[PDB]
Amino acid sequence: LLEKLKKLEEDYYKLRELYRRLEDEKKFIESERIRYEREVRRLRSEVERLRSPPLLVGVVSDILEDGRVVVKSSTGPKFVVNTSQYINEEELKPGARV
Amino acid sequence: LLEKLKKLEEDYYKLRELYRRLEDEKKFIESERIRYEREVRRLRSEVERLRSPPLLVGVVSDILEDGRVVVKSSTGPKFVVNTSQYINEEELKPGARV
Repeated sequence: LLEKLKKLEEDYYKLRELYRRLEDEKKFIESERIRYEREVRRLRSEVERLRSPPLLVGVVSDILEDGRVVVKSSTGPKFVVNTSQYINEEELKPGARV
Repeated sequence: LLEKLKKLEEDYYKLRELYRRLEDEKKFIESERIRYEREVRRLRSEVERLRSPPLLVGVVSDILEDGRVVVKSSTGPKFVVNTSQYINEEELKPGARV
């Protein structure tokens, strides 16, 4: 009928507007993704500066559960340095090269 | 009447759909956004802690009544160092590794 066609016209109209705002929102989201993509390549490069030399072999002295590792360096001195998600401390042991 | 409402109902019904198609294409870009957000946070946090100065290990060989503590360094030589307030020199005695 006449009533039924008025129910659907308004329904599409409201849904139309909803998606319309959302299409701009997600265009803007894209701009945000370029900003974060760049940050990932930068922050990874800092990691790759670590993977580059100057590098120094130290051999693990003991492992602490406070979230630190005592490493006896081959230079001489032992030092306490924090853990990372670029290692496992399971794999670390007294006498583990690192 | 029925025909009049129908023409308008078609144009909106068409525009509805068109926005919903672009919304799908962009939905992957947003998924990438959220993904890269995590990769941004993770990388920066771990590189910061590792970049932070490494902390040398010492062993208290002696202690002064002047409120300084004489710490034999893991390099080899001995130094006279100042106590904090995190750690007080009555939380320490000779042989406490610090």
